[PDB]
Amino acid sequence: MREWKIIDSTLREGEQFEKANFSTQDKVEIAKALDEFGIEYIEVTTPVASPQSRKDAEVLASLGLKAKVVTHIQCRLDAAKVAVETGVQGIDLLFGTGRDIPRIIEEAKEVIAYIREAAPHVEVRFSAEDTFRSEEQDLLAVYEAVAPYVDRVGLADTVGVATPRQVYALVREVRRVVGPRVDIEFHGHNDTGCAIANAYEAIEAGATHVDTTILGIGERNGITPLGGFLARMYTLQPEYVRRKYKLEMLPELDRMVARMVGVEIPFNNYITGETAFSHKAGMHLKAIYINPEAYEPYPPEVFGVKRKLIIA
Amino acid sequence: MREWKIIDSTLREGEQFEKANFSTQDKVEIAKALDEFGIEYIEVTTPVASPQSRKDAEVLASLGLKAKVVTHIQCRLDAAKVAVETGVQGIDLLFGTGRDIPRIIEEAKEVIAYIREAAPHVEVRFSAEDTFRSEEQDLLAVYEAVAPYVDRVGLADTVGVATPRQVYALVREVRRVVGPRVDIEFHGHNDTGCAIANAYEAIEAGATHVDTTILGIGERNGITPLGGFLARMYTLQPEYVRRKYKLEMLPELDRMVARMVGVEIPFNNYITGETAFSHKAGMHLKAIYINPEAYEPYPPEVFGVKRKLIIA
Ligand SMILES: O=C(O)CCC(=O)C(=O)O
Ligand SMILES: O=C(O)CCC(=O)C(=O)O
Ligand SMILES: [Cu+2]
Ligand SMILES: [Cu+2]
Repeated sequence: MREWKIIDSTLREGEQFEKANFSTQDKVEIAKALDEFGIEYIEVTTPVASPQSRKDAEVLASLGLKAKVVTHIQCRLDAAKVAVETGVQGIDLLFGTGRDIPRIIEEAKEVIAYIREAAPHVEVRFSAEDTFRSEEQDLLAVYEAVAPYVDRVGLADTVGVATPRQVYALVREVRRVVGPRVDIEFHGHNDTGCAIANAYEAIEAGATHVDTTILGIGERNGITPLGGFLARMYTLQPEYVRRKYKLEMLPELDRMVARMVGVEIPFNNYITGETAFSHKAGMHLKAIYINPEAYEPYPPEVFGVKRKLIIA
Repeated sequence: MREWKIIDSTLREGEQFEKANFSTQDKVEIAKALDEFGIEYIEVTTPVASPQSRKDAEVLASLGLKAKVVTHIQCRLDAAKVAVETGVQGIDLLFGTGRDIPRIIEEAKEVIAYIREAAPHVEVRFSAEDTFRSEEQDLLAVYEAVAPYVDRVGLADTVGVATPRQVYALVREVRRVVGPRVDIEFHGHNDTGCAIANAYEAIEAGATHVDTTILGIGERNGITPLGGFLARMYTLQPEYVRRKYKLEMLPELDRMVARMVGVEIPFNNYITGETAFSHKAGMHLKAIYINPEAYEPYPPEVFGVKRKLIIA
């Protein structure tokens, strides 16, 4: 342990997906299914975006889910006011990208102090945008000063270019300065194919929370996908992962979102793709007959799917 | 540098894709386009598989490509004989997965010695299957003893479960025992979402050759995809990558293979997916107007595609 939780962002980052147009009912359906699956947090679009985004946050936060519903806002006093009024259980602050550090620290602590005052039970996370490309002394100076006032700090690979040893190194340094009590969240884009690998390295370095979306939908090619992330963690912590989540629901989660946003599940999609458990080579087929574990990273039945043998 | 080459395996690993059924002409088309693109090696199915696979290897090796054509066989004398007779420029040996090490070394060196004798100009690579899960002392003992007799050794994450720091560590240890002259190849499956990240870590650790396939097609959910790998390497070595390959051909490569194997390019596919350069968030759109580099990991025009702004 290696203890960690997932923050699903399908109703925040996922809304930024090109073809996403979630009705209030779509969002409630998604949130209930995630809650059934056992997701620990559900993050939703800032209530400042539109009157409908506000309403959606208000409903989602009041559904009586076991998952904590949290909203994502700019690190500003005016947004924070709207946020607390929605009744969310958490607020995820993003400090957006030659300006002095004490001031940045002062600005952040002001917003955070407002929240503690207006709603002492709401969990507060603070992230700086584009965390891995920020100059590191100043980044750590800000995180060190803000951490005693927040429940969680986050790191965001905003443009999807962080590398895995880079993520590992910077998460370790953050954990050093913020200490053991403060949680650590990782959000990573998939532009260079490293979202799942980077989330895994973040956890190895001490991160406690990983952002995912169903099918990885999000801005551009999106972020760490739920299924791919669970495949990665299952092979390392099968007992933990199987206990935490209803893994056999993964195909229904992926189908639901694919249907709503108007895409096909990629042919090679982790676990649920057409091809994820297809075997063809003679020597592979030979071994799978004695033991399918021979060429399978995890059992298809765990995730509610089946293998295919191409003996043709 | 950070010098490296790509071994495309679309005509070997890619043939193991569930829906692959390449005619001889499909393979020639693919090989010529890869050669135009500037791929350094093209790996093809063992000639032992069928009379048609033999013929295909014979044709491909004789196309007069600038790329070296190499075939992939079991580490056996009988296969090696068929292999040399095809005229390929390289042979990629795979030693397939409580049996003693001197014997394994003897068996391998016998096959390798046959090749040197029968065809001294053919490049020989040796890999042990499932390299990252093999007990490491014995694995290094075999690689150390075989390396002086081969041009290249390879490591294969056969079941797609290696982790990035694991790949980095084992490539470094292999480089230690084989020395600087012997090349090092990485082949990684994508079952846990780490194929691109693991190939990148392999190169950082000293690997010189990475196996890819177009769209990552292959057994199960396949291997490191060409486009995703190039996106990852471009952000780190833009000058090198742009000089090495005709990057604007990537959409045609992905389209060609998707058409042949009967799949759609995934909606979120690296670079060439419907969604790879779609922007939606207001603050993102705001910044992209001043500078698209603000939320883009690489320029779409480099790879012959265009961005999308969802201002709606
Ligand atoms: O608040 C965060 O950590 C993530 C914000 C975001 O979507 C990004 O920077 O990519
Ligand atoms: O020869 C190799 O390195 C790769 C063989 C293969 O496809 C695998 O082990 O996954
Ligand atoms: Cu994001
Ligand atoms: Cu393979």
